[PDB]
Formats: sequence, C-alpha cells, structure tokens
Amino acid sequence: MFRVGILTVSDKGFRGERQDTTHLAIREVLAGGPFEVAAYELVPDEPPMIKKVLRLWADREGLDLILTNGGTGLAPRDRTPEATRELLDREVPGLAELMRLVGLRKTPMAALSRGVAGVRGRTLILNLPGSPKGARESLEAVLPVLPHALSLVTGKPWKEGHH
Amino acid sequence: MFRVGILTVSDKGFRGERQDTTHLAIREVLAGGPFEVAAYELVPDEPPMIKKVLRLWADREGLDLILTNGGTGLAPRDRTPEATRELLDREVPGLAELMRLVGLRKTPMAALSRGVAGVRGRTLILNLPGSPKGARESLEAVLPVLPHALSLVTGKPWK
Amino acid sequence: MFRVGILTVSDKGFRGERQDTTHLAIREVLAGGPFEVAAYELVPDEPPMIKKVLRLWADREGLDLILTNGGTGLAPRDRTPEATRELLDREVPGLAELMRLVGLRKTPMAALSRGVAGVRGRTLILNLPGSPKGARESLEAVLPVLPHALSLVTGKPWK
Repeated sequence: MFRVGILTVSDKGFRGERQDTTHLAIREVLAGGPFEVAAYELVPDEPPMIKKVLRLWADREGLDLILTNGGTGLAPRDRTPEATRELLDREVPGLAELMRLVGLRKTPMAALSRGVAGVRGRTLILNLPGSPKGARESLEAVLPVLPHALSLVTGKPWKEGHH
Repeated sequence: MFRVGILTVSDKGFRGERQDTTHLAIREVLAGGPFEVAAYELVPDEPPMIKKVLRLWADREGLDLILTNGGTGLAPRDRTPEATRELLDREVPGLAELMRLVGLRKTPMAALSRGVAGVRGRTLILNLPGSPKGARESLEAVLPVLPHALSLVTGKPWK
Repeated sequence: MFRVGILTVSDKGFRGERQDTTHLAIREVLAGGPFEVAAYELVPDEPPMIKKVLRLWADREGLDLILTNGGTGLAPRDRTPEATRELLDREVPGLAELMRLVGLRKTPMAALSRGVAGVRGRTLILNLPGSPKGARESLEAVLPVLPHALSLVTGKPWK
C-alpha cells in the first residue's frame, strides 16, 4: 500500500469552474491496486510553485508516489519536466519511456511527452501528460511494474491483490 | 507548410571520398508531406562546422525543421549529437527514441545511433543516422507525429 | 575477438552470503561469439570500488568490453549507473534502451533498470541488471549489434 499524491499542473486550473477530469482518470487507473490517494492539488505553470509542492510532498509529507499531470508538451510554457528534474536525486528513464508508450504501436502522439521519472528521497515522481486519455494510457503502461518500483524506492511492502 | 534544412555530416563525403545519396532518401520521405527543402549543406565530422550551419538555419534563416544525417555513430569522430546538444534549448527524447526504432522484435542497428532531438528557438532539430537506409527508416519512424510536433514548436499550422 | 570483463556488483555476493551465478548466465550468452572473458571481479554497492575496477579495466588492462551486472535498480544502495556514467566519455543511450527490453507488449521489470551504456577511451561499458534472468535477457537484447559496436569503439575489425 503506497500513498499517492496527484498534482495537476496548469494555469487553466485557476480560471474558474471546470472539473479536473485528468485527476479523475488517474484515480481510476489506480483503483484496486496497492494505492491510496492521500493528496491532490492544482498548481500553476510556474516552475517555482511546482517545485514547492513537489518538495513539500516528498520531503515533509513523505508521499511514496507523486503523479503530476500536464506541462510536458512541446509548448514553451510546458516546463513541468524541467521543474521536476531539478528536484530529483536520480532519474528512472525506463519509466519515462513507458509513459511515451515506446514500441507499443498504441498512440503515436504519446512520443512527444517530455515527462521525466525519478526519485527524490524516498518518493517516486512521474510526469504524466495533461489530457485524461494521455495520463490514462501513460499510467496504465507503468502500472504493471509500479508496485515493485515503489517497494524498492520506499522500502515499504505491498500485497498482490484487490485493495 | 514547414521549411526544412538537410545537413549531411560526413568526413568522407566532405573531402569528396564518397557521394551523398542519403539526402536523396530524405527528400523522398519528405515529398508528399507538408515540407519544402529550403537548404542543403555537406560538412565534415567537425562540431564547429556542424554548429555554424545549425545556428545559421535556426537563427538567421529561421527554418522550422533541421534534419541532420550522419555523425551519430560510435566512431570516435562521429560528434553530431554533442555538437547539436550544445545548441538546444531543450530536448525531445521521444523523437530520439523513435529514430532508434525502439520496440522492434528484431534488435536494430538503429539502436547504435546517438542522435538527439530538440528545439532551438522555434526550430526542431533531429539527428538522423548517416546511411541512406538508416536515415530513411528513422525519418519514417517520426513522420507520423512530425507535422504536429512542428506546429507546437513553430506555431504554424498545416493541412 | 573482443576481450571482456565481467564486474558483478552485489553486497550479498561480496559479503559471501550467496554466490554469483549471474556471471555464468553472461558467459553463456557470449558463448560462440567473438568474445573472450579476460577478467572477473566482484564488488559491493560502493561507488569507489565500482569505479576502481572500471578504471583499471578500461585504462590499464585495455579491455574492449566491460559488462557490469547489479546495482542498477531503484533501491537506495543501487548506484552502479551513477558510478559508471561519471567515467564515460560519451553515452550510447540506444544500448541502455535495449537492455530495458523496451517495446514488449507486457511491461517488463527490465524497465526498472537504470543501467547506462557508454564509452571510456576505447572500451565499451554496459550496465546489465543483476539477476541471472535480468542480465541474460538484457544482454541477449544487445548481442546482435554488440560486435559491430565494438569494432567501431575499439577500431578492431570484425567479419
């Protein structure tokens, strides 16, 4: 059982009424697995602010997994990967590759995500794309090895079954 | 559409030891697509010369896409990736992975290409392998998402 | 005929808790190929000790290929990638990708290996995962292009 934080990165999340549907898509993928969503926040497309939350969640809250979504595109404003890399002690390129659906012949556009994956302290951090469909496919691609990955990073155990 | 620059990097080709037929393969791949070759150049495996052309096409000419080919192997002098990375604002690893044909059941020689992919200003730059065959397969691998990637980097639309 | 060094990185094996059977799997994969294992070493998950052997084999022994196994995972003690990367003149990301078995329909546990691949001087170095299964499967993935890669890196010819 691993504590997960979902961070939705966009300035559009501070412009009034809209339901964060990507957040919901992510929860669905995790449903049933050794995961418990212990945090959820919206943050602007401002590296300083993204880093403050990631820093807080890893260093103080001690979350096991942080799934950010959005800001990984080719647009000059998408700087989630850069902001994240600067906070990582080491990266896990294999997970970044899985999120791009490399060699799966599933969704070609998924290859454009610059999202990174890495560890800070005892917290695994993955940058998922910003659309509901994108975040969903990228997370489902890593799901099979996510519990094993988290057990190594966090040193915490997990049970193979329904939760 | 998008203006493209093709930069062939080869010591042998530059010194006239052999002819460049790779650009010919690249042109065919682009034919029929929202691309138009605005420039072509041949330089040796020398970072200083590779960069001069990259800066020129991106900063002066403002080309939308730069496709280099060659100098991405494991040979000591193959230094196109290093030269290119020095000029990029940010990289797009997904495209570099596509050019290495990652995922094929049969381990490809393409995996030996150290080519990178990235953005400088509003120009997308891709390092394709130097062989005609290699450059073709690598370019075809990215073609499906090339137009969209370019629209995102340049801001220009296509049809 | 390329000279190979096998470096096993394992706290347990170094402590003598359980013997190294991974080198056996590696040797079997290379059997029948233009390879001769000239050196074997066993060290714990300690960067200084890992670097010491890598420098000795690349700089003093002149080995052509170094295959390390172990210490590439996500556990806090796994630092083979860091220790290795810092000694490389250049990286060959395509080989690191092949070792992660990227592209399998079923997400592989190999995706959790942070092992790198690169060149130091005229020596090609690859970080394989630590289990017999892990090292075996990752090495089989790169085997098809290994002789070619070494010929380019070492300058030594190969049919």
